[PDB]
Amino acid sequence: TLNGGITDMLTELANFEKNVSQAIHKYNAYRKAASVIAKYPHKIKSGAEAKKLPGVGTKIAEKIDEFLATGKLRKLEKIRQDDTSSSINFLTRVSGIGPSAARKFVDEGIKTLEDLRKNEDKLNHHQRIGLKYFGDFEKRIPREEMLQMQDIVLNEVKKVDSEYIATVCGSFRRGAESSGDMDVLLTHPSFTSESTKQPKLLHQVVEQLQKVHFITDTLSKGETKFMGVCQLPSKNDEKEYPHRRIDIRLIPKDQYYCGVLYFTGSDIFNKNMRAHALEMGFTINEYTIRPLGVTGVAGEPLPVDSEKDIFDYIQWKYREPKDRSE
DNA sequence: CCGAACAAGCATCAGC
DNA sequence: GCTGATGCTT
DNA sequence: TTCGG
Ligand SMILES: Nc1nc2c(ncn2[C@H]2C[C@H](O)[C@@H](COP(=O)(O)OP(=O)(O)[C@H](F)P(=O)(O)O)O2)c(=O)[nH]1
Ligand SMILES: [Cl-]
Ligand SMILES: [Cl-]
Ligand SMILES: [Cl-]
Ligand SMILES: [Mg+2]
Ligand code: NA
Ligand code: NA
Ligand code: NA
Repeated sequence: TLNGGITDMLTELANFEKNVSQAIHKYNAYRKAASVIAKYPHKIKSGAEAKKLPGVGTKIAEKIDEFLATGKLRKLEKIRQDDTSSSINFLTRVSGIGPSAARKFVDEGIKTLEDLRKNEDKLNHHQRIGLKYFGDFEKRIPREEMLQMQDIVLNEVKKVDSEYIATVCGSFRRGAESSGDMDVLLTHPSFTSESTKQPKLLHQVVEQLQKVHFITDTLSKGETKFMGVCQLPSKNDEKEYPHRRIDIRLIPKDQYYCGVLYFTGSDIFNKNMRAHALEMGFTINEYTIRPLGVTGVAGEPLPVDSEKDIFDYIQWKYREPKDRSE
């Protein structure tokens, strides 16, 4: 982390604009700049040097000059002093509490972890579970635990139906030594873009992982997206593992390669890649890549039989998962 | 100077 | 009930 | 907040 000081500052700024200002474009601006600086292979010596990077403009450049001279940013130090900003920012760290609910809670004087705990009746289901495991969800997952969780998920999915295919994606598939959560892509041959032959395809998997006490809680759940909580089982007299966020996405089997591209990320990589696709004349989502007309209407899906087909279409060299950690 | 800035599933609410 | 917009999250 | 045209 050559420029860890600068990238923390920018991330803290991005969080401020998102949670407090509700200014999504400033937030994306700071996050993109933090990501382009994180991969820049030199120790930045001036904001002018940084401004050579795309995504670093005038305003971020002078902020980087301030930080390099003084080690601090006055704007951030003030935001830290402000109670309402500190409280809104804190509350948004509970899963299911966003900037709107956080500001509304603060209006009602709900302002701290203890405030939340004494007001659970005021939370929806998701927020209640986010508060429940608030400490656990901020711990990272060593890759060695991701490997145990993977082995549980793939083996339980195998017992439901041998034709399911479960792929762990996210930072794990990018080779990260620790992950914030576990992301599981699910396919089954009965579910394609053309037909859904079996019902409750995701349900059955959720139910099987609940019954072996791997999945502990549910945050949200539909026919194709499960968001919930899991916990590794511990040995006799060992202390429990933390609970962990798990996301499961059932994708049409014929659309796996778009699905695994989407779910491997990163989120910023996805944004950068889908943006460039537009410039090249395509739109990419988790299902398809399609040409755009002159009007701006998506045409029919183009054929895809590997991740790299998608890169080819928009004329990018293939980048292995490991190199998509923007 | 001005428009664009990735794409979408689920929970929840308002309005009919 | 349904539709559509918003919040929140991936 | 930054970029491209
Ligand atoms: N197009 C688009 N895709 C998004 C977005 N947010 C998450 N994704 C994608 C890609 C992720 O890696 C993936 C999982 O979402 P994630 O929040 O688990 O991200 P991640 O890459 O796994 C993190 F590094 P970690 O989980 O380890 O803290 O889903 C988004 O805003 N737009
Ligand atoms: Cl904005
Ligand atoms: Cl600072
Ligand atoms: Cl599509
Ligand atoms: Mg993840
Ligand atoms: Na720049
Ligand atoms: Na939150
Ligand atoms: Na996730």
